[PDB]
Amino acid sequence: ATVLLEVPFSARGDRIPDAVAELRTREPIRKVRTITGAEAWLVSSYALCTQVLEDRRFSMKETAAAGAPRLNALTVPPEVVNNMGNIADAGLRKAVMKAITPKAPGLEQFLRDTANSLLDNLITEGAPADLRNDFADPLATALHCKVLGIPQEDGPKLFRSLSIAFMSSADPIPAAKINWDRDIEYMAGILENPNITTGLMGELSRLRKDPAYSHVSDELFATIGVTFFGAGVISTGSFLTTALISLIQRPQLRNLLHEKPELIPAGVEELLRINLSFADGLPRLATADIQVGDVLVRKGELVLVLLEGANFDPEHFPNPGSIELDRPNPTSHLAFGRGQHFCPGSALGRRHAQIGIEALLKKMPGVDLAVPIDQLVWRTRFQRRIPERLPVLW
Ligand code: HEM
Ligand SMILES: O=C1N[C@@H](Cc2ccc(O)cc2)C(=O)N[C@H]1Cc1ccc(O)cc1
Ligand SMILES: [C-]#N
Repeated sequence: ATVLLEVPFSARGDRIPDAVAELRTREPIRKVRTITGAEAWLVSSYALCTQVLEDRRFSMKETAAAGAPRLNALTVPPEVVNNMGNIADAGLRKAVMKAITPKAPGLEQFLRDTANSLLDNLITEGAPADLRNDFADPLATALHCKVLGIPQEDGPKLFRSLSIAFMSSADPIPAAKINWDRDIEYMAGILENPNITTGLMGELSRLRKDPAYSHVSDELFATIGVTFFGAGVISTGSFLTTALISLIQRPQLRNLLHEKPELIPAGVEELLRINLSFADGLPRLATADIQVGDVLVRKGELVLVLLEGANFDPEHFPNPGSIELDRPNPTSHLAFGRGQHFCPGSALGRRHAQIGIEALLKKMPGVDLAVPIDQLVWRTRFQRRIPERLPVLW
């Protein structure tokens, strides 16, 4: 006898398990056990993943309810699971979105300058270099300090909360609350700091004193800073890191993009499609009985939307494992989700990766792994799949 299939399948972000395609073909919605011991429905086909994400009766907010089956333990206050809903209800969605656009004046130039400086420092120190800790993550951290309007020198300490904040744990994490409370206190101080007049926090600081927003709590304003820093930095840094691995292992694509950088956006879009950076399915709690494929999901049950299930589905993306730059449906992947909770940072995340890759290909055209790929150490029990170090030479 065997136990119920357990999720997640593998923390490795450099290859998709063969089990995904078998599940998708045989049982594209099927019962699994999460790290907490709860049962859940794992959805792995494009059609069913999109169905769940487009039906608000599969609720993100309700995953935080006491007594619900859990994918993992909360690392934020339960109300923050509904963060974007709270932002929208406060009338702040448009202002937040405008602050985090990659098109802000001078932003793209700042990111290129930062990428080029990071790379120059690695070249000066000499191979091997660690492209995660000394390139992708610092680039993400610098980008988000600039977007938020906060001092660059405050970035590293905020970043160091993230190895705990984005854990995927069976049990509550005491360090997560320590860091959360401290980071909230930091953002609350930023809102009171007269030097902070630009970026997202500069705009929230002004809206906070605007009578049209007098209802909104200081709690929400500080929470926006902590959450957009954390989600943005973890996702952009982790995506760029694993995209760099995908690129390094494809020297002909690396060369094609180096020779024709105008194809970088189409390349990044395919790297997004094939990306394994999300370590768990996206969770939703059913608020009604809802038929999904062959399964009547029952009110109160947990559903997990496996992004690589959808994104490697051959019925939607023929030859799904291949990077094809001329697909008819190129942004139709689920790397940024779909529906009510579609990523508000999608444009910033695309541009971060495009600029990072453009800079790396110009400065390090001969970039290659400096260790055999199996030697990468994949972080476990975390909400992203990332190598602890990414050693390269050039
Ligand atoms: C390559 C980079 C990124 C990727 C792959 C990514 C991926 C995702 C995905 C898949 C979701 C949907 C979550 C769900 O439906 O449960 C999401 C939502 C979200 N993302 Fe990102 N994201 C990226 C960058 C960013 C950035 C740069 C920011 C902010 C600065 C950000 C902030 C958020 C927030 C706040 C949500 C919740 C939206 C809501 O609940 O309506 N993300 N992201
Ligand atoms: O739970 C949330 N928490 C924050 C994201 C977040 C999670 C942890 C943390 O320490 C900071 C931010 C949110 O904005 N909405 C929700 C949903 C979410 C989760 C992860 C993620 O990457 C994006 C969204
Ligand atoms: C987005 N995290």
